[PDB]
Amino acid sequence: FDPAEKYKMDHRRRGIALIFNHERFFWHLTLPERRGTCADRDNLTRRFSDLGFEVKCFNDLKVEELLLKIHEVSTVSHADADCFVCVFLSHGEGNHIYAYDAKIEIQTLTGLFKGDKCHSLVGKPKIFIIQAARGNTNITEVDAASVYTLPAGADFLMCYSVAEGYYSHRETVNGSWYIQDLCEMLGKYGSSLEFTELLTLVNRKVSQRRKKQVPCFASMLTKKLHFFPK
Amino acid sequence: FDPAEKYKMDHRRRGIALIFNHERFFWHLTLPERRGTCADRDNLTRRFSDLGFEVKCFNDLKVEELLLKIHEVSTVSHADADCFVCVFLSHGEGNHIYAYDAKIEIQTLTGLFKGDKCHSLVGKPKIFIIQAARGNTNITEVDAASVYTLPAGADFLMCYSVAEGYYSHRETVNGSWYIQDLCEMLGKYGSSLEFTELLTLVNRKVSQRRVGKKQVPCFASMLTKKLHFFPKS
Repeated sequence: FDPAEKYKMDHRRRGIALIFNHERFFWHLTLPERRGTCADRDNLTRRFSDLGFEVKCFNDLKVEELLLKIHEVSTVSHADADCFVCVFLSHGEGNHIYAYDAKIEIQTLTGLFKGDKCHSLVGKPKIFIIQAARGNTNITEVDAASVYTLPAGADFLMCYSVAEGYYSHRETVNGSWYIQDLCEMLGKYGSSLEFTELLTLVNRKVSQRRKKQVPCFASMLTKKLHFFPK
Repeated sequence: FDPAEKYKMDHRRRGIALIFNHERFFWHLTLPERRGTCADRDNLTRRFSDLGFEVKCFNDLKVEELLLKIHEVSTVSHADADCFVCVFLSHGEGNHIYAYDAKIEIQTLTGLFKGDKCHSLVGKPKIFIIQAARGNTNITEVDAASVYTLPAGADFLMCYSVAEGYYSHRETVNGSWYIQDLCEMLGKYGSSLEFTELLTLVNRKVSQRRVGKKQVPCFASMLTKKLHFFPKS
């Protein structure tokens, strides 16, 4: 037994980074447009590519398209990948996020990646980053925390933009406070720091911008996680 | 801005470690006793004293008694302490935990320590540790997970014995797997390693015991600096 063990991160590829960007919604869903969410999308895809990830963005899928896509990635072989990143940029409530047209419960999504129905990912980090609250040239919009900040399973790392009782801020040009600080830290420390250290650094950054916003992460990781180049 | 900034842990005292131990309950509650919770209580209490905490254990308090104690603490000054620690060992459902006689919402207890109601702690780590799940020689009991693993506010670290979809194990003589292991890591590394680093080691040790269903622990961190318990001695 060794206190400094790391996840094996020397497979051939680093892995897929899925990004579900949601800016607009069915009309009858009566949800606000999330202006500035593109800032985030592109930001993250820059930051994640730099780390070696194959980034795949999807904007405004309806539930069925979204379900089809995430099942399509959960059945390919992740045998020669390091880990798996998945990102949601939407509105949400309780334990649902919104596609363009309806809500899906998060656990049906993350569930596709437990050891059960994805053997190639066992023993590997699975990172879910949720930027999802409840609403509602550069302006600062404020949504209320609403998505319950909970986990998902062995070797998962749930990353929440804002916890219960706080508020998530989003600038209409620059993007979400939390995605900005996350990307800025990935910019500087992605390649050196242990991923959760980095996440505590984002905790300090966001909570220091002047209704506080205070992020949160839930870790069920069994090892230290670095993204050393390659 | 420093990436290796730590919490200031050089105060006069390390702080207080509350422990609420619940072994039995009022009988019109129809809850199993928690045989073994005593080793848990006693194990935690050795280790947290070794780290310099003033441990304070209470057994089987009632809702009214429990609220008293805990307000009592939230109000005494903490300006000369590093951090605060709370442990709950008991039964729980949802975002509720059980005293002797009735459940309590977990957030009236934690929210008692948010900046606005306890400024002596603002800026300092607040750690809550929760062994709580739903209950049915050295027999080994198996509870289903029930308490919502969710955080509180700034500078809080929430620690859960078990996360949704898994089961908490308790050995009648030995104690809870979760505590058993956490105490072992605190033993070997508590004074060296960073606490979340140590927490993730327990995640590994725990998710690797068998006997036919898994236990997987969970911590939710809203800490903003690194957290160490370097010896003061």
